[PDB]
Amino acid sequence: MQCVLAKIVADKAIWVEARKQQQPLASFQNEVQPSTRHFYDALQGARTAFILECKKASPSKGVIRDDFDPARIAAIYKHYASAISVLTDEKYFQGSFNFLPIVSQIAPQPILCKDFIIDPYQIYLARYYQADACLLMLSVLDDDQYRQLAAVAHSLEMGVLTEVSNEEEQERAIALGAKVVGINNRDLCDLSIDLNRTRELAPKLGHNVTVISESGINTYAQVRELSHFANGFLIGSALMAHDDLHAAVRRVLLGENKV
Ligand SMILES: O=C(O)c1ccccc1NC[C@@H](O)[C@H](O)[C@H](O)COP(=O)(O)O
Repeated sequence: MQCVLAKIVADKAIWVEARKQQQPLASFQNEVQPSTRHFYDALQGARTAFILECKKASPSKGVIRDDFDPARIAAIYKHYASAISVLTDEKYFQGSFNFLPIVSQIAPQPILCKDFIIDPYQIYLARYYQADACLLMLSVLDDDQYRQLAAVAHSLEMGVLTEVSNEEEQERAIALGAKVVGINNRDLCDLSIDLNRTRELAPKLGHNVTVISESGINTYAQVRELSHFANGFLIGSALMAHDDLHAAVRRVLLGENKV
């Protein structure tokens, strides 16, 4: 039919309205204080940085965590994460803006709102729920849109994870002087995965640009090999797909449990 990300944005627009009508910016605007946490800093260092994600379901795998509970998840993700990602999209990943606060309190790491942001309202909306940073996608926006949204987040003391999926987007994120570039291994059109994208698009990125490899990381071996190309990883399913969540972090992130 058509790209999956395409369908998603359609619904994201129809979603903000059904909520902009309900909870307009004015009904909370000048009441959202900047973020008292630093996303950008949290990902700095020579040590592999981890962005653990709380996700319940996805277009690619359906329902992942049959028994979701953003409370118990952050209770574990907090002992290891550099940052914690939270899908705030209900229709596709069964996420919810309320999960953000639920975590920002149980976990001290900067919270990242993982959603398809196409409206400044959304940024204002997440900051309201304690979202310490947001995700802007160069495959869903264009320079002007990005600058706009980029400026907005940088107003509320919020970090910006810039997602690139190809060389053109990479070159763009560079021209835009993006500070944290997330390279997505998943082709959001057909939902196919290729970890070489990380290998391909990171070498050029130069310093003062933290590279985060996102999606498809299933094993520790992959973490270890790809740590040669990226500064960090954003891992969702490899963790959410297991009941014993702590044992999962040991296997996948620490190459523990002796495999
Ligand atoms: O994961 C999906 O199936 C999907 C589908 C369409 C659009 C975006 C998608 N992923 C959202 C994205 O934020 C992913 O959750 C993270 O990059 C982590 O993925 P994971 O480690 O779970 O493979």
